Amino acid sequence: MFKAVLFDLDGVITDPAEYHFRAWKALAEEIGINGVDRQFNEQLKGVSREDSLQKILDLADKKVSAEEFKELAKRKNDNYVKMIQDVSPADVYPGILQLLKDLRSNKIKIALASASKNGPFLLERMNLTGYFDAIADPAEVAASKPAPDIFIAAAHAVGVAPSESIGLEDSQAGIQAIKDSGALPIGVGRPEDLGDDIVIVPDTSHYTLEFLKEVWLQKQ
Ligand SMILES: [Mg+2]
Repeated sequence: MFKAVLFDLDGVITDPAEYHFRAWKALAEEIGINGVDRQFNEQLKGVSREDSLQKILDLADKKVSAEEFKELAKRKNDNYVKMIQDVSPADVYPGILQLLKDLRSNKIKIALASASKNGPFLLERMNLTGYFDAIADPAEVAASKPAPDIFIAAAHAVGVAPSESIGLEDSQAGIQAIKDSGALPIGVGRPEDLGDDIVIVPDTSHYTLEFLKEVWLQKQ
């Protein structure tokens, strides 16, 4: 039996998309650039902040100095942080509150393995703090996804080996990270996106304790 479960934040527990959208819309209104609408945002999924901005600049063939580029990206981060004040328990994906409760109930360790500098705060905002046993520090990490680094850390943080854990992810860099760390991955999202050799669910509503158990045993 598995002894821990390692969660990414974005894509698994909550959908940050709307909040990154409001942050980028605010920025583009404020520097007079047309085109940053929902459909345009969609093609920023798991795209670097710096890469994100260049795309936005490109919408107007805009050229800025190196100092202005970094100043503008910070200002977006600031808007993002004003925005997430509105995050709440309604933001929690489906099946996740019940799972965390079933995981705590059966004494199975629960850890966050996310790259977000706002992890602890977001969880507090979502009333999920009591359920978490540890939170991997993204600053202490050497390399990022698809590195196995963040996941090893989370696992050791709750006192288990990666080989004793199931990892949950929506991105394939994440899947790869979980694959290389030793944990058993179970992704969520479309197969076309994530790969052949892992177990996948259409959405988080499928992440139940009963089901994680079945898989874990099937894999053994
Ligand atoms: Mg993710």
